[PDB]
Amino acid sequence: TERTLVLIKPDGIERQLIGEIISRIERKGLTIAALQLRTVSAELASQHYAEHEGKPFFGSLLEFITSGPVVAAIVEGTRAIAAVRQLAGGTDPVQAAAPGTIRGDFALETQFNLVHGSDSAESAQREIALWFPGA
Amino acid sequence: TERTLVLIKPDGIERQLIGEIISRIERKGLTIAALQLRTVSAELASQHYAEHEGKPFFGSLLEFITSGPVVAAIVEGTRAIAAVRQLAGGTDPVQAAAPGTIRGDFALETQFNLVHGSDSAESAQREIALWFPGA
Amino acid sequence: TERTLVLIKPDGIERQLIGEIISRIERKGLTIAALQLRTVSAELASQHYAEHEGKPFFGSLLEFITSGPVVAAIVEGTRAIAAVRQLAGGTDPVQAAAPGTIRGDFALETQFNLVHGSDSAESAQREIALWFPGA
Amino acid sequence: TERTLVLIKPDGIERQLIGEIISRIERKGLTIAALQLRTVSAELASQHYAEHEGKPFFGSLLEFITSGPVVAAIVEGTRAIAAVRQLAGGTDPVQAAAPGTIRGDFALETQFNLVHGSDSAESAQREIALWFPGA
Amino acid sequence: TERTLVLIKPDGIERQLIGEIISRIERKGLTIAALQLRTVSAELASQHYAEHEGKPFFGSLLEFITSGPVVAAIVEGTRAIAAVRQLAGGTDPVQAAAPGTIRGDFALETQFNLVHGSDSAESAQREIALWFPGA
Amino acid sequence: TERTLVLIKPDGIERQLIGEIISRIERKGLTIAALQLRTVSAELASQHYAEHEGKPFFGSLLEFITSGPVVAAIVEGTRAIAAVRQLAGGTDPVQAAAPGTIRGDFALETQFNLVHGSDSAESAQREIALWFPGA
Repeated sequence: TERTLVLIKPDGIERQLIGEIISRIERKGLTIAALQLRTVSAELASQHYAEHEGKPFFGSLLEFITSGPVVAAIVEGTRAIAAVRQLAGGTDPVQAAAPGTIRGDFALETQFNLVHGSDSAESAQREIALWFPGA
Repeated sequence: TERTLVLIKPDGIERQLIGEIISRIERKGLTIAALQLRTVSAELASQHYAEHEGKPFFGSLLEFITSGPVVAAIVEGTRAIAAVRQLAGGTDPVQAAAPGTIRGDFALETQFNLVHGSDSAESAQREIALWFPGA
Repeated sequence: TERTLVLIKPDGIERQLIGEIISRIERKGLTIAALQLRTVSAELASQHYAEHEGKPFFGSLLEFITSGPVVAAIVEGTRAIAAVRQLAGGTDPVQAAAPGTIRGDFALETQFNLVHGSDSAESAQREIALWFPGA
Repeated sequence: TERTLVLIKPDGIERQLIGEIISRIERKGLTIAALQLRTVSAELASQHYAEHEGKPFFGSLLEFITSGPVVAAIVEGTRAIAAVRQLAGGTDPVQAAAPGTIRGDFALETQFNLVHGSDSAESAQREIALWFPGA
Repeated sequence: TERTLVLIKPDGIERQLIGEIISRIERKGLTIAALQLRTVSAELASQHYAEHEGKPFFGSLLEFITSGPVVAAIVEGTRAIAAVRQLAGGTDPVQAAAPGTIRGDFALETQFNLVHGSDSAESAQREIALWFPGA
Repeated sequence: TERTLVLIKPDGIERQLIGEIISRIERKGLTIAALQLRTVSAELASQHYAEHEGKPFFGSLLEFITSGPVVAAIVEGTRAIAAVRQLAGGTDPVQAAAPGTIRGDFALETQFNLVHGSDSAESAQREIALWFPGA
């Protein structure tokens, strides 16, 4: 049983999709090991998006993730990392995400694609340690 | 922000899927700018299906779109044309439409595939013109 | 086979509950005989809310029903008038509407209780005539 | 605009109803101000259920609420206290809770009735301070 | 742990509500001990509706219950008899059944109220023995 | 108008997805011609899984389909065989099944992928005769 980090971004909260997103994870057979609504500091924001520090959008990216509260959660279970990714759908909600996925059913633009899931085992360890220090 | 035309065909109405189809459009983040239940003219049917006046089945086509009432609507929003197409699914409900789409979840045959969405920025204007002249 | 008038007020549209509300009517076994999204003129507002002409909130009632578009529909079927009322729930969404009804599941205040259904056969005949002249 | 405490008990978590319960609160128009999955210390459960300090069952009560993790949340909005109670339904899921409520749709016994909502303004203050010290 | 008999009448099957009705029983926490789609003989119909043999609507009752197939099931669990009744709702789908119940959400007339649940323990034993001999 | 066999395996029953799975078949436009909850004997299991007689997993594959009750059904309708397959999704619920399918939305491992549909016309005849002798 692996673990992955799931973030419900500000747009997901503003559109009242917290329960919907969690339900999909629960009915998939995965378990919620940690769940917390909280604000994000620039420090945490910077460290989460470290890999895009040079990129032009980095600026706006940090501004968004700090504009409102987010829901962070540790999802645990068999094939959890890949399962959450399958559930979420590709980055572009119209051209990459299939209908039936979170982004495919509810999103229109890449900027506001509601949720985040760790893209790999290596990535999951880093993200979980970062958001849930000591766990 | 674009606009597209959405038609809920007679089969969609007969199967009581009006609300279901609209809900999917609403939860996707798109807005309903125009909505109307109405009968279709033989005059209007031929103009909407003009690109088939030569083909064989043209007769049965006007017979079906006119056999009962339809719901016409103008869907508006970011990437609306492509989003509605994504939501509806491919023409063949079993071989082309993915599960999770309107056709994939509810239809069996191509003849009765419930809904219609403008295929492009070009036909959207044409179509929105015939069904909603002035808007 | 009676008929009743159903209005999805501006708050219902703003909250994207058009499909949800219609689905509930459809799954109840009733049929949508007429459906139209449209703006409300001050004249129509005044005639629809006639019985409240002399009341403190009459001016607010008119201003709300005119602040945005509404969806008007003619619902038809066995016990339609009483059925739509059952589906909608009492006026006060928290103290009168039971969970499971439209107001019970989605509303908080009486001012913004999303929908309207004719309260009687006499009232239905009057409202149908008023919103769908000739129908 | 009031605040109330909502607890999703161990049985609610074990049955994978976290998202379902939250969705109902969100669609009702209420907002989640605080959300956290956590274990309950017997020390905290004795203070939360301090009402039954003497009563017989009190022992097994702390054993159950302490047997697994719970989800605590601060629900905020107009008539929030009464709204959450309406949504949850009466204590006895079969004889008091109406269908359409959380207990009415998912529970069978009073012991395992899934959720908790503060019953009043004063009860809410006490509970929120207890579960979310300093807030 | 009691048992009760549940019948999904022909109208329930014709309207494609088999899964919906069963889902509600499952999510309530009850278990399906027996499930079978089958036709109803005039003999069995007479025995099932014995209570009404001297009435005017008796013939119509036998004719309807034998007009199509039905789904019979043995539902088992805590307070099963009362729970299934709660779930189904009163006999008159508009005046007695509350929204949120099977009849309240989907039915219009008493004649076609979709489902049946034994009204008591005495009745449960009789009906189960009748539909499921040797169970 | 073809026919196919559908099996809801023990894991599907244990997770209370009977109604959900059937609803998806019903809303797709297919009809349930036969439905039965029953236990499976080693004989039937061996006959059914005959294809994998000498494979390393054949042993446990018989132990599972025999560990609990299953729901067998004959689904009938246009393109029924391919439609049920589309609905169910690929064998691997995470890597092959698309979100929106039964396996995609609810399963994690191939061992416990909830349902079975005949993969071909030839296969359907054999399976139906086997599970529903004389029909």
